[PDB]
Amino acid sequence: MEPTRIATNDRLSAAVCFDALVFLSGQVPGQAEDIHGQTREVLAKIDALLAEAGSRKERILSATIYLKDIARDFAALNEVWTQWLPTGQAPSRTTVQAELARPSVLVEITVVAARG
Amino acid sequence: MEPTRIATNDRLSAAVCFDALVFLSGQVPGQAEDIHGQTREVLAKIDALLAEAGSRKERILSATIYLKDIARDFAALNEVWTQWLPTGQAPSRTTVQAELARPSVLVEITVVAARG
Amino acid sequence: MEPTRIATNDRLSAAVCFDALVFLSGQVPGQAEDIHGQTREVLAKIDALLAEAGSRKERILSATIYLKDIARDFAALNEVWTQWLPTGQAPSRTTVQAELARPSVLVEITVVAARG
Repeated sequence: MEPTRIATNDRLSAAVCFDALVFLSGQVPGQAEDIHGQTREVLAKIDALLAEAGSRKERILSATIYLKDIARDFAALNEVWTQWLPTGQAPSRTTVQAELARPSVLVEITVVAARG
Repeated sequence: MEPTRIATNDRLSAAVCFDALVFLSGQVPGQAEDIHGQTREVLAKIDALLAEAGSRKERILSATIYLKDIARDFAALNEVWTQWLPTGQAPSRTTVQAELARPSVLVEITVVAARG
Repeated sequence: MEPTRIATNDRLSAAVCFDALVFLSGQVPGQAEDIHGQTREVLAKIDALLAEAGSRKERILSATIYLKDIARDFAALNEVWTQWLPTGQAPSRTTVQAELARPSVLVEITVVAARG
């Protein structure tokens, strides 16, 4: 009946759960400066949040992927993304260009998933 | 079983409800020209639509926030956003740069929420 | 209990279904080079995926519409979109500017819908 929250601050909660759905905040990279490293860090953050929320990679429903420079970084994004995904179990996805809150951020990914 | 709609025109419905979920159209500002005023107006429009749809601020699940100029306006957006939110009950959120349908629009916010 | 998938490749599934919800990957045009033709092709692809997933146009819940050039193409997008929609049954929607994965792609649309 009530949404529950994980890692709440004044602006956002890292995850919000409602019934069988998990809504994740857009995840941004860690300390990597390169597109490959940043995508790894974003996806690692998503996997931990899925775990915390009672979900898993195999239960992702949708991912919107934002790239600062889609022409430059789409191939690198796809390389890391396809290796990270569980085989044969890819989610719905949309990949578009958008600047993120800091100019050094090259990639940000927003996930909705199903509770297990 | 059926989705229901609020404020339907030829292009969109301001809100679409399905079971316990409320999907809002991206809300744009009123008459304000400044980022603070425009964010206030967007958020006021969202709160009325939540009320109409049987939801409330405390039941927002996700918000995607689009800023015309994220470097310039992120801090002002966060100031108004954090004051508008119910304390300790922030939703999942993603903030990215995108031009909106009119060049004078600085901010647009798309919300999904839970029916009460 | 389990999400099911339609048209899965190494990067994405064209549709992911979970309970009464259908999540579509962002759909891109076919061979058209013009905005009118491309929007027709995107929307035709969405309608087939809705059919495959047990949904229909009348059960769309949300659409995010991405335009490469929102100032240039918003009016053409709206013309094709409003004619494609079932009368009086428009979904929630958000339209923003974003470059897509290829520079020749002018429009991409991401839909969530309700199973019938």
